[PDB]
Amino acid sequence: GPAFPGMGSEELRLASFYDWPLTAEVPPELLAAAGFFHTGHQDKVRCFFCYGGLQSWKRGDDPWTEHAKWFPGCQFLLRSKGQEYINNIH
Ligand SMILES: CN[C@@H](C)C(=O)N[C@@H]1C=CC[C@H]2SC(C)(C)[C@@H](C(=O)Nc3cc(C)nn3-c3ccccc3)N2C1=O
Ligand SMILES: [Zn+2]
Repeated sequence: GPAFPGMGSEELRLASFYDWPLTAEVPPELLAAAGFFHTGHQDKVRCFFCYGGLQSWKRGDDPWTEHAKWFPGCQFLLRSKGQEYINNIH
């Protein structure tokens, strides 16, 4: 199961970005779609399922791509995007 079941709702994850510092550079809609919620600190986010933490976001970073780069074992990512997608990013 998920590391943090309470952030399994996409709606709740998106709500967590109300004070995201990088709205234009990396959209909260995309981050939340990709399983991430804002911690509230700087630009640190975390996946509800694998608990993986990503910070230091650059403009145009794609949340799903970064999810697969760093946490390719995540089952939420596998379920959502498929193995071929993860394989191609590596
Ligand atoms: C350029 N695009 C960025 C999204 C990126 O590649 N991210 C970092 C690239 C350098 C190192 C990797 S290792 C990592 C997957 C664990 C992650 C990272 O450095 N995370 C981290 C380290 C520490 C001491 N805390 N956190 C962290 C980040 C976010 C939430 C909670 C904890 N990380 C990154 O977040
Ligand atoms: Zn994950």
